[PDB]
Amino acid sequence: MCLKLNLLDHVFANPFMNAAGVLCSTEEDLRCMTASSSGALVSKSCTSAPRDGNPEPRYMAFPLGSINSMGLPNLGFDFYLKYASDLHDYSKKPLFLSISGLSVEENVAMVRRLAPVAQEKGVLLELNLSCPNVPGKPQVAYDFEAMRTYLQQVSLAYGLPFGVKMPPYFDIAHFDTAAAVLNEFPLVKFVTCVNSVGNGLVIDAESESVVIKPKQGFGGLGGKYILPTALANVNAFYRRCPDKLVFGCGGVYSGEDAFLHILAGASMVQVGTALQEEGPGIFTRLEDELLEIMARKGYRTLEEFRGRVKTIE
Amino acid sequence: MCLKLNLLDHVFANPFMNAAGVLCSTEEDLRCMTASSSGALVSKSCTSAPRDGNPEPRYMAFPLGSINSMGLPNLGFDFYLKYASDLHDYSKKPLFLSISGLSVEENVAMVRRLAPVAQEKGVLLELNLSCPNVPGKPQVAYDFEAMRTYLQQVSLAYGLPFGVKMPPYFDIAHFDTAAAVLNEFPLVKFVTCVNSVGNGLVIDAESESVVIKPKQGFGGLGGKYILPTALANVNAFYRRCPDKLVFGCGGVYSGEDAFLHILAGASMVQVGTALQEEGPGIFTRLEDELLEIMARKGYRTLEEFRGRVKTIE
Ligand SMILES: Cc1cc2nc3c(=O)[nH]c(=O)nc-3n(C[C@H](O)[C@H](O)[C@H](O)COP(=O)(O)O)c2cc1C
Ligand SMILES: Cc1cc2nc3c(=O)[nH]c(=O)nc-3n(C[C@H](O)[C@H](O)[C@H](O)COP(=O)(O)O)c2cc1C
Ligand SMILES: COC(=O)c1ccc(CCCCc2c(C(=O)O)[nH]c(=O)[nH]c2=O)cc1
Ligand SMILES: COC(=O)c1ccc(CCCCc2c(C(=O)O)[nH]c(=O)[nH]c2=O)cc1
Ligand SMILES: C[As](C)(=O)[O-]
Ligand SMILES: C[As](C)(=O)[O-]
Repeated sequence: MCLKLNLLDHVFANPFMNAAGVLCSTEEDLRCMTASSSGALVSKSCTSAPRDGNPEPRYMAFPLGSINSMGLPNLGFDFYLKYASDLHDYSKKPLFLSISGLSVEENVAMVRRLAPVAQEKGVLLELNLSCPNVPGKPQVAYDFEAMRTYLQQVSLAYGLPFGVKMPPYFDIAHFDTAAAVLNEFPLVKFVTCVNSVGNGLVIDAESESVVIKPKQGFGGLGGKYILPTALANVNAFYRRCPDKLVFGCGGVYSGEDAFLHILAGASMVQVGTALQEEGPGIFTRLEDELLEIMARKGYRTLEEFRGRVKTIE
Repeated sequence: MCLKLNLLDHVFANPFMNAAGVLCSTEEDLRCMTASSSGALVSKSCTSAPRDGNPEPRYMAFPLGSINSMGLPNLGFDFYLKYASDLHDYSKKPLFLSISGLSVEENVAMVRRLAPVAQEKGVLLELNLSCPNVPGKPQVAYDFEAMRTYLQQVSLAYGLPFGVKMPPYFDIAHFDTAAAVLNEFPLVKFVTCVNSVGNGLVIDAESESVVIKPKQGFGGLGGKYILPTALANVNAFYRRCPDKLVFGCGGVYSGEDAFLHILAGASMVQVGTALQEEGPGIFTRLEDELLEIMARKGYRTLEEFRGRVKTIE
């Protein structure tokens, strides 16, 4: 049994990939992800200029998950574009580039430059609809009229199929609104649910201290903490966006967790915290575990159960 | 060494109490909570009329926490008012009464009738704002205009100090806006952070099914999943509402978890999922555990560390 699959006019050996920001910032990291058994990779979200990001410590992990306030450290867009255009071996697996400009204009400028590389090489865009704190203003995907604007301007500037990285929502009216926004854009062909659960706070009892330096310890949560949140977002968007793909991200440590994401609707399954903690060897384990659950159940393909979570009545 | 607190013109033996909805629906439940070692109790959120709530199964628990869509089952306001007015033994501990009307008028009608019993008997109101208003709109506390309306109307109708049960927020701009709304209302004397993390989805891998019946499996999350979210919300409101008390709720299973809440700013500490799972014996364990951490650290009272979480630099 193999798990190869066909999305966005690309072929994938399996549905696994890193989550943006994990093992993907440097050329070393991208080559390591390309050498792994993952089905695809995605670059660190980028800005027009290089950034050092926030002061350390800015990531910590724990048995139930991680917290981070990285601050968008990256090598800058020119580097990731060069990686895409000149360095990546597309014979090995597909590449996604994540962009997270600090304004709409910065994102439009990056997308106009990516477009011909996308056409020439097939690199795929993941637009990160997360943002820095601006007092008096929520992140873009939490401001639905702002989100509609970004997406209008990117669609126009880019002109090619792309995807969007979403934060979690917690309210069914918000699912309805967000998905309606996304469905106004036919070039949005995948939706990645979810980014980290925003602005949690981990405290060390012995030291009586927060554990990350930025933002008085507040940071985004990943890992075990967030799996039901992630599943809920995957399935909410799966149900609301039938003409799009949904990529699942959040809380995947095992092939069973990936199974759950696929049952909820996921096409690709992205691995953040667990990959950060275990390293790239995780991909062979995930694939073996997923194939074992499939075999036990009699499933021969991912399509047999994608989106097929059962409700009661 | 001492767990006593004196706040809101009451004396509490210790900071622990049930979270609303857990072990508090029936007279039997309320008598059980009263007979426990908890420092206080709160009643099930009520409506004007009795409700059967949602179809079962509607609550499930797992190693990392719980999911529920109970649908507000309760015996109705008159019952809880009678319990406050005639049945509760206030010499044992303080009582809070939670109200969760399905419109602002229903809340007004309840608090006008509660007011005299509050004044005579000293029952304390906790107004649930994580609660539907118009379907297709967000819950009340995710709609800042609705929230302001609810608070203006309840403040006028009730005329006495009360508190509010808040959902978690995930964006700094929402912390800022929410707290600013609360700080418009001087009668809001305590803020309970947090209600369950909304619209999670737990899926059973073996059965391939969601585990609760209502809402196609979507429900609010409690327990280990939500502790860093809870701590963040306690701390954020602690910092932003210096003239109010913050009560902590979410992910408390141990004295250590409680100590973390208290470091974050909690006065009272509410126990939901863990109490549902363990039963009321949990309160003696929590008290002993908290006192053991205080002894190791040399703390003699709760005020010596409440709000004293350290940040880096
Ligand atoms: C250290 C770190 C850095 C991240 N950087 C980014 C980023 O650059 N872009 C992004 O879209 N998400 C970023 N994320 C979010 C992850 O892609 C992912 O959405 C989140 O961690 C949840 O998945 P998990 O439970 O597997 O960790 C980052 C996460 C971590 C832990
Ligand atoms: C079965 C159940 C019923 C609940 N009912 C209510 C309620 O009536 N009113 C309310 O404010 N919160 C209610 N909640 C939320 C809890 O009060 C609490 O905010 C949440 O469970 C998080 O705390 P925990 O992590 O200790 O479970 C309920 C939670 C559970 C599990
Ligand atoms: C808080 O300090 C800041 O300057 C700052 C904080 C956050 C940002 C935006 C981060 C977007 C990239 C990202 C990161 C990250 O780089 O911090 N972490 C995540 O969990 N998800 C993400 O999408 C930009 C600046
Ligand atoms: C989902 O179907 C319904 O009919 C319905 C669902 C929910 C409500 C509001 C519930 C408020 C009480 C409450 C409950 C609850 O009783 O379901 N559960 C929580 O975790 N926190 C709460 O604050 C009212 C009706
Ligand atoms: C593996 As690294 C510090 O470039 O994310
Ligand atoms: C997946 As079967 C063949 O057990 O319904």
